Amino acid sequence: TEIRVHQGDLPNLDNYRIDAVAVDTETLGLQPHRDRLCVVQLSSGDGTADVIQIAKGQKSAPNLVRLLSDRDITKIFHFGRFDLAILAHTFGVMPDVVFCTKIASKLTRTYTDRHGLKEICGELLNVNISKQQQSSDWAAETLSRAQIEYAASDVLYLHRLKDIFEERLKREERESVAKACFQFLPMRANLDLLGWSEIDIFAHS
Amino acid sequence: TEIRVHQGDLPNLDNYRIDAVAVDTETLGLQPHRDRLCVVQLSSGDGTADVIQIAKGQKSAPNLVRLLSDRDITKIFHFGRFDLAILAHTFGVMPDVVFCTKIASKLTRTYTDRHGLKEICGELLNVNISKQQQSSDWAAETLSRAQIEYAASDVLYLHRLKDIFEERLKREERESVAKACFQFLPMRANLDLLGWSEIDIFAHS
Amino acid sequence: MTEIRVHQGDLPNLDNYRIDAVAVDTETLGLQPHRDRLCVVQLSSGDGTADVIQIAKGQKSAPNLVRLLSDRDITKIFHFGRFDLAILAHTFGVMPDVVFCTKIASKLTRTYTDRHGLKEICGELLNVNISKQQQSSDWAAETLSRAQIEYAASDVLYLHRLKDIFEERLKREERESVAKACFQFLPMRANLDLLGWSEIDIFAHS
Amino acid sequence: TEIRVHQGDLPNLDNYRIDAVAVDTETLGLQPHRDRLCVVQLSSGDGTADVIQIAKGQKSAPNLVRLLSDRDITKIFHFGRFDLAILAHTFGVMPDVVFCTKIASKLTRTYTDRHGLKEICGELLNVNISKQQQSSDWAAETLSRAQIEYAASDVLYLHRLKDIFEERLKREERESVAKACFQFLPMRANLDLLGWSEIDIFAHS
Amino acid sequence: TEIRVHQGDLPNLDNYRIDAVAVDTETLGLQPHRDRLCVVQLSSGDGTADVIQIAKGQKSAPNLVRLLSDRDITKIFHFGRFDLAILAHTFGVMPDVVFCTKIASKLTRTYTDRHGLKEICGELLNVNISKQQQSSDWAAETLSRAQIEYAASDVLYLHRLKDIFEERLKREERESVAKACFQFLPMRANLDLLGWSEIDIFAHS
Amino acid sequence: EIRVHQGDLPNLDNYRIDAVAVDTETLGLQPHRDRLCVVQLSSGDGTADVIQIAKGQKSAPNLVRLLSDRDITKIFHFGRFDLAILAHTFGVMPDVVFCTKIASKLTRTYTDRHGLKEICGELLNVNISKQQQSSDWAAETLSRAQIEYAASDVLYLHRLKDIFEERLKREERESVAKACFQFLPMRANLDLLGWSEIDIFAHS
Amino acid sequence: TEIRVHQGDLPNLDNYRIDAVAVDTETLGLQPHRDRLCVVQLSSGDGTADVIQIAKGQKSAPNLVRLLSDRDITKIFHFGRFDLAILAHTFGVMPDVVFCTKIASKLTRTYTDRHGLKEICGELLNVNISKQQQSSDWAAETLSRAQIEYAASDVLYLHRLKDIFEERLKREERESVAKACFQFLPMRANLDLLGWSEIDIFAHS
Amino acid sequence: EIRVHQGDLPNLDNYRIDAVAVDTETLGLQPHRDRLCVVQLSSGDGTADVIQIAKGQKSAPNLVRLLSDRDITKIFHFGRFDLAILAHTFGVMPDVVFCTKIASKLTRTYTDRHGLKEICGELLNVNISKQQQSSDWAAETLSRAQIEYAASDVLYLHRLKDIFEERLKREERESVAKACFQFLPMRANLDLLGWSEIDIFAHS
Repeated sequence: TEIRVHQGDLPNLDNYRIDAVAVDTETLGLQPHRDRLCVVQLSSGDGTADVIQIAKGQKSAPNLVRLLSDRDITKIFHFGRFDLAILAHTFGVMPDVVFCTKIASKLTRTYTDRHGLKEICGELLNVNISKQQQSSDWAAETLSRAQIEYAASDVLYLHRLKDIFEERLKREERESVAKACFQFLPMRANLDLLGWSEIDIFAHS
Repeated sequence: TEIRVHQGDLPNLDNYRIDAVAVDTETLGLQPHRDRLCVVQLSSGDGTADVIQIAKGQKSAPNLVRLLSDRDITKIFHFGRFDLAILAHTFGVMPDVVFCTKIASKLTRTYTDRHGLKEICGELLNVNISKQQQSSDWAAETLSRAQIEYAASDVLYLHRLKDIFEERLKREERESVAKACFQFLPMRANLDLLGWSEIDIFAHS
Repeated sequence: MTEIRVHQGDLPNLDNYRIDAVAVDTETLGLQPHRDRLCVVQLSSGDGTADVIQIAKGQKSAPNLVRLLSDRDITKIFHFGRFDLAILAHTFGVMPDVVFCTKIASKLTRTYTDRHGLKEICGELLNVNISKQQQSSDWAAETLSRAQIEYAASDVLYLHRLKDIFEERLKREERESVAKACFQFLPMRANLDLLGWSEIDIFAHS
Repeated sequence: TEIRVHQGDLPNLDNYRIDAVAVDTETLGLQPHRDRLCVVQLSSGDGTADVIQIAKGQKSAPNLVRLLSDRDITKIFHFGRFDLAILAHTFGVMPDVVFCTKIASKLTRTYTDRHGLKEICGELLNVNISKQQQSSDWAAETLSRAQIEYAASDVLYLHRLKDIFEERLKREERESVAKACFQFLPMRANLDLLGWSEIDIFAHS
Repeated sequence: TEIRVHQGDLPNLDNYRIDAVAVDTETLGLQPHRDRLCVVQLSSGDGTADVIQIAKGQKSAPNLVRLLSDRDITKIFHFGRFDLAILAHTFGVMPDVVFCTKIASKLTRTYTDRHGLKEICGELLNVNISKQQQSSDWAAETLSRAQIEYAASDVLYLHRLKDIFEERLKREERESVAKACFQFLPMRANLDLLGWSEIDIFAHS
Repeated sequence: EIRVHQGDLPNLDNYRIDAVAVDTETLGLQPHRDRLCVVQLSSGDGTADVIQIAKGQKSAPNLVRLLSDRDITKIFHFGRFDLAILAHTFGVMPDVVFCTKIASKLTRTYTDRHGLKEICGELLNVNISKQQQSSDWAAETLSRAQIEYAASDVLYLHRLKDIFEERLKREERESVAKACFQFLPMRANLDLLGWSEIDIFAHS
Repeated sequence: TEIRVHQGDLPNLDNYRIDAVAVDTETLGLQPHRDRLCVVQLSSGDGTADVIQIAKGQKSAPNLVRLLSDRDITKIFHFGRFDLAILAHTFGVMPDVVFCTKIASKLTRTYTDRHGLKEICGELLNVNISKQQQSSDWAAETLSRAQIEYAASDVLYLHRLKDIFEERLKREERESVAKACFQFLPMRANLDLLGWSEIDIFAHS
Repeated sequence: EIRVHQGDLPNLDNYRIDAVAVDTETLGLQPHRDRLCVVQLSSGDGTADVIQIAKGQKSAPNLVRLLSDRDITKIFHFGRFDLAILAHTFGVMPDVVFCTKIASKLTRTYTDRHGLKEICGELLNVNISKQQQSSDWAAETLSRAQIEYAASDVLYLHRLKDIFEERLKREERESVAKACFQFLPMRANLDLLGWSEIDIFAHS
C-alpha cells in the first residue's frame, strides 16, 4: 500500500490531474478554533495516498489549496462538514464542489441507522477500517506507521464509495436532493466556524 | 385592517404586482401527508391581507400558484420550512425565491433563545400576536372572525420584519450566510415530504 | 340550575335511561384499580341533568347501573374510558363492550393540537369551562361536598355533545372505521391494564 | 433447506393449501411511504420457503394477494404491525386474520424483556437467527445467498413458535386477550400508514 | 396567634406535659454536616407555638432534648426524615417515637401527586401556608416577624393533620403499614447522616 | 446434590437449623400477574431443595412452617421480591430475614455492582450463570440447566451472610442492617399493596 | 438614579479613585467569539452608574482598561466568568483582582437553589431587578431608556451585595474558599475563550 | 519491586526527589464515610511503596512530611479525590501538585476518554488492569493482585507528567494548567465541606 508522506504541502500536482480527489484531515480535536490542522490526506483513487503533515502555525499550502480551489475537481469527503471547516479556517479557502459520503449514506442507506465510514466500508466494499488511531497525537513530529495507515485508509476508498452511492441516488431518484445538500455543505461548515456549530439552523427549535 | 376572504383562489393579481409577498398557511395539523391545506394567507405589506379558503381535495389555485412560481417575487415566510412543504405537496409547485423570518432570527437575535413569531413581533414591532386560534378547526366551512383575524396577523407584519432582519444581517455581515440558508430551504421542505422530517441531514448523528 | 341527583349505592330505577347512549364517568381514591376503590359513578342521558352515585367501600352490587353497562343496545360514552372501564369491570365484574371514547376521538380528529384533555376539549368545542380543582379530592368521603358533586357531574354533562361533534369530524376526515376499531379494542386495553400490562404499549416494537 | 426464489409473484398456490402461512417482508427501510417493498417471504411450515422479489413500482401479485386475502388462512408474522403496513400500502389489501409472535411473546414471556425474533428463536427452539443481512440493500437486482437465507430464516420457524405461544396463552388463560390484540393489529398498521406511527392511540398522553 | 421566641432552649416543659408534640426545624440548608441547626419549633396543638433560636456551636438544649428522648411523647413531623437527621446530628439524641405527615400523605392521599405541607394544609384544613421565608437566612441574630410566623406555621397544624391522617389510615386499613414506616424513619435519617442520603437502600438499583 | 420436589418438602429433617437460604422463581416480576413457580432452599451444607409450585397451589405446610419459624433466619438475595411472592402465594410473611443485597449496599461501598453474580464472584470466586434466569419456570418438567441455576441461588447465601456479617461488624453498621431487615417485610407488603414504584421515604 | 452615558470610554477616572468598582457588560449574545461587546457598565457604589457604549470593532478604551488592570482595585461582578471573558477578548486585558456575587451566593446562600442576580437582590436588598431588557438589541446606536436603566441596575447594587456576602463568608468561615475561587475565576474565563466553555475542568467525567 | 509497609514509610531515603507519584485506596468514594486504607508512592524509579493505613489511624509522620514539603511536587491521577481523603485523614492538604487527568483534559483533545487506563495505553503502551479497583481495600492482608494494582497506579505518573508537560508547552497551555493545579486543593476542600456535587463555576 503506497503512502507518500510529505511535510507542509504536496511537492507538486503531478498525481492530481484528475476530476475528483478524495480528501480527509486529522487534527488535535473537534474544535477548529482550538484544535489545529495536523494532517491532510489525499487520494486520486488509484489505491495510493498522500499524507501531508501540517506544521503548527502553517498558513499556506499552495499545491493543496490549488486543488481545493479548483472548480473542475470534485472534493470527496466522508463527513465533509468537519474537513471543510478546518481546511477553510486554516488556509482561507472554502471548497465549493464537494461530495460527502455520510450525507449520501443518510439519503440512501435507509435500511440502517449506522452511517459511519467504518460501517459503510464494511457493507459496500467488505473493507475493514480500524479506528484505533483516530484518537492519537496527530501533532507528533513523526507519525507512527499505524497512524499513517489509518490516515490513508480514510481516503483510499472514497472514490469507490461515491460510485456506489451515485448508483443508489440514481435508483431512488434522489440526485437533485443530494446535489442541494452538497451545495449547502460549505455554508454549513461556515456556520460552524461562525458560532452555530451546535444549532440545526433549519429546526423549529 | 382590511381582510379580504376568498374561496379557492385570489380573483386576480391586481394587489400583487410587487417584488415580495408575505405568505402563510393553515392546515389540520403538522403532517402534510395526513393534514390537508385549509387556508393560504397573503399580504403585499400594505396593511391588508388576503385569506384564501382551500377546499378538501382542491387541486388548483392558478393565481396563487403563479405568485409562488414567479422568480421575480420573493416569498416571505415565518418558518417557511412548513409552509413550503404543504404548498408544494398540495399544488405541485415548490417556490424557490424565499425569505424566512425564523432562520433570520436565529442568525441575528443571538441575545435570546425565543425565535417564535409572537416573540419576534413583540420585540421588533411592539405588535401583539394572539395565538389562541392557531389550534382550531381550520377545515371549518366558515372560519370564525377570530380565526380570520389570526390568519391575517401571520402575514400582515412579515415585510416589516424582513426589513429589520435585513438591517441586522448587513450589520453583522451575515447576508451571504442567510442567502445560502434560504436557497437550501425549499430542499429542506422537500426532504420533509420525502421522509426525512425527523432527520437533521447535516448532523454527525 | 343544573339538576344533579345524588344516590347511595345505585340508581333507584332506569326511568331516565331508556336511551341509545349514556355518558359515564367515575371517581376513585386514585389511578390504581387494585389499590384505589371505586367511590362515585356519574351518569347523564344528555338532557343537561346528571346522576351521581356514591359507591360504598366493599360494595359488590349495583344492579341498575350494571344493567346499563351490560346492555349491548346502549353505547357507553366516556372521556378516557380506558380508566373507567377498568375500575368498573374490576368492581362489578362486568366489562362494557359498546363504547365511545372522546379522548381517542380527539386524538383521531384534533390533529392541530397536542392537548387532548377533557378541559381543553370542552373549552374549544363547546366554550364550556371545566374546573379541575376537585379531581384530586377525598372521593371516599361519606358526604361529598357541593364542589365535588358539581365537578363529578361536569364530567358527564357534555359527553353527548362532544360525541356528536367528534362524529362529524370522523366522518369529514373519513376515519369512522378507524375509530370503531379503536373503540372495539378499548375494553380489552382496560382488561390488559387490570391483568398487569398497564405500563406496556402492547403494539410497540419496544 | 429448500428456498424457492420467484420474481414478482408465486406461479400458483399449490404449496399453500393450508390453514396458516408464515409471512415476512424486506424493504429499503422502516417508512412505507418512502421505503419500497423489496421481498415477500412465505413458508407453509414444512421447512421450505418461498422468497419473492418485488420490483420497483410493482402494483399487483395476484397469487400472493389471494393468500393474504383468504380469511380461511391465518397469516403468521413476527411484528406484523410492520409487514401488514407495507403489504397493504403496496398491494392495497390488508390481511385481517393474523397471528403475531411478538405480541404473543409480550403476553407470555413475562420473565424477560427481550421479545425480538432472534431471542425468541433461541429460547424456544434453540435456533440461531443471524441478523447481519437485516440491514442490507434489499432492492438489489440479485439477492446474495446470505440475503436469501436470512430472508427465509424469518418465516421457517413461525409455525413452531405459534404452536408454543398458543400453549402458553392457554396455560395462562390469555387466549381471548391475544385474539383481541390480533383483531386490532391490522388497524394498528393502518393507523401507521395514515400518520399515527409515533402515537400510542390508547395512552393518556 | 401567640408565638413565644426563645434563645437556646425552652425555659421549662410546662406547656409540654402532653402525649404528642409537633416539631420542625430551620437550618442554613439541606446538608446537616454543612448546614447548622438554626431554629427548632414546637407546638402542643393548642394554637400557640414555641420558636427556639439555636446558636452556632450550641451543644445542649436540655428541655427540648428531654422531649425528644421521652418515649411517652410522640414527635410529629412533616418530612421528619430531615428534622430527625439535623436534630440527632446536633444534640446526639435520635427520637424513636414519631409520626410523619408526608409519609402519611403518601399512604392515604393516593388521588394526588402533591404531598408537600402547603398542599396538604390547603386541602385538609383550608389553611394557606406561605413559603416565601423557607429560603431565608435562618442564622440571623434577629429573625424577622415573617420568618417567625413562617417557622410557627410549620408546627401549628400538625396535630390536626395527624388526626385526619389517622382517620384515613384506619379507613383504608393501613395503620400497621404506617407504623412500620415510622419505626424505620429514625434509621432512614441515620442512614442519611452516615452517607446514604442519595440511596434508596431498598431499591434493586 | 439437588433434591427436586412437587408441591412441598416431604419433611423438615434437613432444616433443623438456625438459618435457611431461600429463593424463588416465577413467571415474572409482578406477583399479582406472575405466579410462583419454584421455591429453592438450602441448609448451607452444599445441597439444595428445589420445590415446584403448581398453578393455583394454595398451601405448602412444611415450607410455610419454616417461613413462619421465628427461630430460623431466612437468608435471601434481594428478599424484597421473594418475600412479596411468598406472602402473596401462601399468606405468610416471614419476619426474621437477612438480605445479601441490602448487606452489599451497606458494606461493598467500593463498587456500584450489587447483583448476586457480582457478589459471588468477588467474595467467593463462585461463577453464577444467569442464562436460565429468563426461562419458562412454569414448565411441568424443569430442564437440568434450570434446576442447577435455581439451586445456585441458594447454595452460597450462608457463606455470603458470614462475610457480610464480618463487614457489618468491622464498619460498625450492625444496628443499621438490623433495622433495614426489620422493615424489609413491610417493604414487600408495600409492593403488594400498590407502592411497588414508590420510595416511601423520598421527598418526591 | 444618575446614569451617565458615554460613547467609547469614560472621559476620565475622577469618579473611580476607589478600592472596588462594580462592573457589568452587555453583548449581542453568550458567545464572545461571535457576539461583540456592546456596553460596559460601571458604578462606584454611590448610587450612580456609567453606561459606556462600545462600537463595533472598537479596540481601545483606555480609562476603562486602566481600571481593569489596576491591581489595587477589586472588580466586582455578578457571574464574572462571562464579563471577564468578553472584556479580555475585546481589549486584551484580563482582570486578576475580582469578586463574584454568584460564586459568593453559591458559597453562602445554601438554603436556596436560586442564585441569579434578580433572586439575590430580592432577598438581600428587597430590590426588584426587571430582566425584560436582558434579551434586547444591545448593539443599537441609541439605547432605549429601559435598556439604559436595566444596564445600570446590574451594577448599582453590587457593592451592597459584596458587603453582605463578605459578612456571610466570615460567619460561616469560608473566606479562604471564596478567595481561591476568585483567584481562579480569570483562568476559568480564559478556559472558556480557549475552547473549554462546556467543560467542568475539575470533574471526573 | 513493591515494598509493603504498615502505617507509614520507615524513612524518606527513597524520596529525596523533586516530585513523588501518589495514589490512595479507600473503602469508597465518600471520604466522610469511607476510610483511607492504602497510600501508594513511587519515586519514578520503577519501584513503589504501598502503605496500609489502619482504621482510626490519625498520623503518618513520614508520609505527611512528603505531603507538606513545598519543594516536592505531588503527582496524582485525578488528585481531586486523593487530596480530599489525605487531607481529611491526616489534616494536611498538599499545595504543590500535578494531576494527569486535568493535564489530559487540557492536551488530549482528540479523545473523550481521560481515565488512567486509557492514558497509559495510548501514551506508554502500558496495560492497566482495573479488576482490583473495586475490592476490599480494608483487608488485613492485601492480595498480590491488590498490591500490584495499587502499585501500578503510581509506577507511571512520572513518565506521564513528562509527556503532558511536553504537550502543555507545545500547545502553550502551561499557565492554564498551573492555575488549575493551584486551585485543585481547594476544589478538594470544597468537596469535603459539602459541595462535592456542585461545579462552583457553573451558571447553574
